[PDB]
Amino acid sequence: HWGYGKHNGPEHWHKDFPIAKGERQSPVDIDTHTAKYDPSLKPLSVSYDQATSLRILNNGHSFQVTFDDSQDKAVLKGGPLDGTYRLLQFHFHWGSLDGQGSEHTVDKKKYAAELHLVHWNTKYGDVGKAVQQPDGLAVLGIFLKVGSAKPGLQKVVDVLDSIKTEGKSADFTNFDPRGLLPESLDYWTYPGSLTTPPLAECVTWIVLKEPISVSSEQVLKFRKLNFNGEGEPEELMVDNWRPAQPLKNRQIKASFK
Ligand SMILES: C[C@]12CC[C@H]3[C@@H](CC=C4C[C@@H](OS(N)(=O)=O)CC[C@@]43C)[C@@H]1CC[C@@H]2C=O
Ligand SMILES: [Zn+2]
Repeated sequence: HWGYGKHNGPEHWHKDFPIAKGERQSPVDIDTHTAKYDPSLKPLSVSYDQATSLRILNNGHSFQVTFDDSQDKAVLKGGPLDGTYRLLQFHFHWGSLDGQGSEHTVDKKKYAAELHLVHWNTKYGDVGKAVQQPDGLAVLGIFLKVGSAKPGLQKVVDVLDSIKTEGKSADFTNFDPRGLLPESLDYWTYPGSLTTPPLAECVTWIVLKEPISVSSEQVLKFRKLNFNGEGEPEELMVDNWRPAQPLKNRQIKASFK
């Protein structure tokens, strides 16, 4: 029922999910001059060498690549985190044009798109339990700008024609998400939420300062996806981003000076 349109979009979500107006909602604008350098923050540990991708899916709000999270094969640790977070899936948010698409903004700057790698805390045993906990999830956010192609993204772009409409899925084995990472793991971090329903306040956000560059041809392929099911009027899958929410009583911390 919820979506990104005039009648069902982010301004409507609070009616089915009242936590939409809560104290720790995401995304937010990252004010770079107000974010505090925290020399206590550790380097982020990204261990994706044994990642096992399974499927790529159009879920009617994005597309996601899903991983085997039944063992510690692809894990996020350190940075602001206590303990071990398993990679469940990655997905993107993007715009109708290059000047919008990111969920987080930097000094009010919007990027063409934003990549989210979703991880859950192994101390809670499964992701359904983890979303009920204030430290249940860690989402690694990476900005996309349009320029040079990202070679590591091309395998994803080339299969999108096979999952054009909602619920369509395909085999997507042996995909290496290390090919989506920028050089630097310098980050901002703050306590927040899922950015779609159910908007659960379970997320430690880790947003990388360095964007990756993707080509216009790569992002054009995102914009050919459809929100609609096969045979329905349909409706290009574009502008699937929630706008920045009030920071309220929260501090954004920087890992870097
Ligand atoms: C599957 C669930 C509902 C959907 C939840 C998932 C946890 C995290 C994300 C990531 C989020 O996007 S974002 N932008 O916040 O990272 C989109 C929603 C989604 C897929 C839940 C785990 C349990 C729950 C129902 O069984
Ligand atoms: Zn997301």
